[PDB]
Amino acid sequence: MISYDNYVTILDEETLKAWIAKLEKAPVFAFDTETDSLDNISANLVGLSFAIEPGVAAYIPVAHDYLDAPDQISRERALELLKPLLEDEKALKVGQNLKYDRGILANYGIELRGIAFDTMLESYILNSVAGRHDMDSLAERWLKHKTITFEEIAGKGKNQLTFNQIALEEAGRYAAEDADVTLQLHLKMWPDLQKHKGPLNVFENIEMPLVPVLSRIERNGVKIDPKVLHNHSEELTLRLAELEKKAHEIAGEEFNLSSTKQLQTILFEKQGIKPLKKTPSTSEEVLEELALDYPLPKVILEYRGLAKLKSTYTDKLPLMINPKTGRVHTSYHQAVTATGRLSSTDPNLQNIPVRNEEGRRIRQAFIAPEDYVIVSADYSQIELRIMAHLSRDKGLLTAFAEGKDIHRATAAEVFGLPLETVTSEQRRSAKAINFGLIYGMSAFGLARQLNIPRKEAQKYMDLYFERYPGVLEYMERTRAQAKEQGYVETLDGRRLYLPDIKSSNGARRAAAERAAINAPMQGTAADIIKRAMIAVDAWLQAEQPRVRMIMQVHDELVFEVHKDDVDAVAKQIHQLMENCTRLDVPLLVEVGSGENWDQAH
Ligand SMILES: [Zn+2]
Ligand SMILES: [Zn+2]
Repeated sequence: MISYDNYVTILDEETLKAWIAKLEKAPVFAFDTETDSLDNISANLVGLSFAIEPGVAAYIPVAHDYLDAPDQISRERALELLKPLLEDEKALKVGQNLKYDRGILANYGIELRGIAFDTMLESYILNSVAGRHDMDSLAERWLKHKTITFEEIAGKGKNQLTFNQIALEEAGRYAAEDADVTLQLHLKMWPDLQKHKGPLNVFENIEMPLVPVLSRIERNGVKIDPKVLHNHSEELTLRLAELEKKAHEIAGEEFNLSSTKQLQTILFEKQGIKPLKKTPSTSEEVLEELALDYPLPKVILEYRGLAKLKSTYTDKLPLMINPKTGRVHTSYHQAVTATGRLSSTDPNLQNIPVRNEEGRRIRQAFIAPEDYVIVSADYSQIELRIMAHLSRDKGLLTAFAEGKDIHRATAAEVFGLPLETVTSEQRRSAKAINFGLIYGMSAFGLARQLNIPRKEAQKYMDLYFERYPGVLEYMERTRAQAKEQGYVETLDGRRLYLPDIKSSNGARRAAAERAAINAPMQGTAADIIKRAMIAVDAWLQAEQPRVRMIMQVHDELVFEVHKDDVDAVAKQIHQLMENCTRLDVPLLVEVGSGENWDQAH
């Protein structure tokens, strides 16, 4: 175990002050906030734990209120004594997911500064795909030490105790060990992080500074109109009933909208070709092929889609409105993607259909408060611009340089015809190629997306590579370093480790290769987006203008800008994003505004 002998439980000021004194002279120290909820904005601080060095940690319980809880330093007293240390930018702190702790202290008017090391981000930058980056996994992985699990002290299910109900000493064991272990983890990882300037730069200048900005974005939240969302729900229910009647009307009898069961016995039994359509999917969708002529597969397609959308955003979103703010606070994950892109949950902003009407109606529900407007700043096809840069292709670079539509320019070159005359089919073909390249898509895969025969796709690809040599070179040079060094990195040095690069297995290695070509571009976009956030947030914090960065989805940053400041701010956001980030990639930021996210979008 870990007993009560390990860490002191600070129950008096004198001892707290003694610790604060020791904390002031420690080179770095790890600390944790303990609370009664995961919901940052409404969580209450139950106590704090600090680690001055390995083995020396303490828990200061401030709000444990179970039956007969012993006297504790009051939260306010503890916080006013601790405040100076926490706010001192010179006092360097280490923590596991400091984003969370920074937010909790903010609930008390304390501005956590000195957010120097986050063991979570250390782990993530060391090797994003090494496994899970939570304390329990880290402690075991790096220290062969199994930390006291939260469940161990709190329990499970509905009857799980909140921290304030847990006995002082038990709470002590958990909090102090966590603080202790975080410090040890940092001590093991920090040295490693310096063995390579790449990862080091990323962690230092990209990940770490992003911590307080993510906290700020999450705590600000986004205004969602529940009324609009409910109307949408109602309408969707009517559309589902209607589409369902239309389904039955096209065939005979009633049936679920489930393939490999009901649809095949109808569709192919009424003429068509036997294979169904898996919902794999983004390569062979038999249902939408038939849709250009066959009516039934067309309605089943739209029905399921609307069904998915309704339950996920229409029915859920209103439930996510925080009673304390009356806003939705999405949870961004800084250490989850293999590439380094921020992901999002509750809600997963990225799964809201972009090119679809219903998705648009969802975005319409993301509204600007009175006298404010939504401002969307998007990096126009940044990944394609990155690829142009990475491949040093003058063709692509020039296309972007002279503001031409690369998909049309690509088509103009691949199919050899004037830019003004490239047709939508050709532009769409060049587009399938362009984006196919980012994901390292095989010629056969491109054919499946373009509905053209194999080798016809290959014909297009050979013609591309001939007209755009740099891209092939890039692809080859990337697959090359991938095998030689087992990893690929972004312009900022962010690394993605490809263990199955020499897999000796087929598809597993193939995957590693697609990842090899893709990650540098996707990862670089991530890096850029993160630097834009830091840059923008810095201006926000310094100049204090009437604007809130409320979202980050894909390559766009979304704000709430005061209507009277829109222009000045629009200019400023724009310059910050396409000028105060990397200066090597030809970047373009499309800024838009409107009454809601869909409008600015
Ligand atoms: Zn993008
Ligand atoms: Zn510009």
